[PDB]
Amino acid sequence: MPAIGIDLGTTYSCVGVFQHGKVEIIANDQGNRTTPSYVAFTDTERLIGDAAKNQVAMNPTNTIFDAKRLIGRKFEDATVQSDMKHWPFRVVSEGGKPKVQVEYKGETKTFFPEEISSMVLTKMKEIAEAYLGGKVHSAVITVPAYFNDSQRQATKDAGTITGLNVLRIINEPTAAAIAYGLDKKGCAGGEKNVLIFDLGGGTFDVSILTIEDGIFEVKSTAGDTHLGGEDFDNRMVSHLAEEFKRKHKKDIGPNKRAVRRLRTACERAKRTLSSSTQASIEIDSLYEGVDFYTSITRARFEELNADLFRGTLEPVEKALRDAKLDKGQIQEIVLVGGSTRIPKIQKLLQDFFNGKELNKSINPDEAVAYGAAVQAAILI
Ligand SMILES: Nc1ncnc2c1ncn2[C@@H]1O[C@H](COP(=O)(O)OP(=O)(O)O)[C@@H](O)[C@H]1O
Ligand SMILES: [Mg+2]
Repeated sequence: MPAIGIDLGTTYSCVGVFQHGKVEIIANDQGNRTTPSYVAFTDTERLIGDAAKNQVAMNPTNTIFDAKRLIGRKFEDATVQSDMKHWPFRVVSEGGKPKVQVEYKGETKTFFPEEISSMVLTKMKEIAEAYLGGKVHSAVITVPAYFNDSQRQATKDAGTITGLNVLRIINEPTAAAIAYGLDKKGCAGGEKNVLIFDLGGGTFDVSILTIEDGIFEVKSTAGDTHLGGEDFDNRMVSHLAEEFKRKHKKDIGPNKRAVRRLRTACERAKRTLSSSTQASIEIDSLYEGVDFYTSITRARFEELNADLFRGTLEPVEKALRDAKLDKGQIQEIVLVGGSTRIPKIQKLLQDFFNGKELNKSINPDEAVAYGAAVQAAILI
């Protein structure tokens, strides 16, 4: 039985396995190679993953996400208190630790962040067991490079609750570097600087690593923990909500379900705009029985996000400054995260790096799990 690599992500999680010399990223039971890091509770059910994310429109107060923003933190931490103001679910304090509060089968229940993340890990373990047959024993789990020991330990605790032997907790950018074999490339010293540009659903991370004799050293990190694909979706939502109001004289703003359904449609369209120059929006009965069918272009999407896309270069500059490197001293640039599929992002980054080709042959939203799966097989 092989060990698995799990990317336990802020917005999505991904599981891979290394068998017969190669990594397979494992599809879940809806056929998807990534699974939303979502857990929903009702009077009769606990849903995890696609099932949870797909019903958030109908169940916003008891659908938990963003547990990674709480894990290993204290309730009174400024980051926790700030994030709470933007979540539809309730967070409370128990012994100084944050817990999410939900209604579940006739009772108010509270869960530690590591309990929620354990539910997600159990789903990833179950996906892997459906794929492999039998029971999974061991896993490498990834975390952001900036995670402190409390955050790492709480992630380990989620693994323990799930019943996994956590072989190692490794950093996300290191996992990405491992996926590209950057620790097995070259023999002479020098010119071993890699920049990992990781733009996901909720966070943006730039990391510079130097890799000598198979030893990864994190030289610098930069980014924005509140910049990701969800923010690009929201720019579309504002734009298209204005359009619906203009065309149909109805303001969907006060209706949570309508806004959520438009947001889902926008995320779908956004993904399409990474490979096509136009995308359709088709929402039956968006508001008061009125359908919203429309079209959006890649160009318009880029305009709606022009500042956010261009702004990703600032953390790159900062990471370079902190590492005491010039952009010309980066030997490899690696794209990680689903949002790095956006053509304009790729173009801005490649232009910043003076035309240098980017590493993107591994699906960017799978690269962390891929490297975790490689490392798990190595650790046996
Ligand atoms: N083809 C695509 N084009 C643009 N954005 C995408 C595409 N595929 C996925 N995304 C976005 O990637 C984000 C999720 O990033 P991912 O790296 O998979 O998860 P996480 O950030 O949780 O690690 C979401 O905002 C999603 O909409
Ligand atoms: Mg990620």
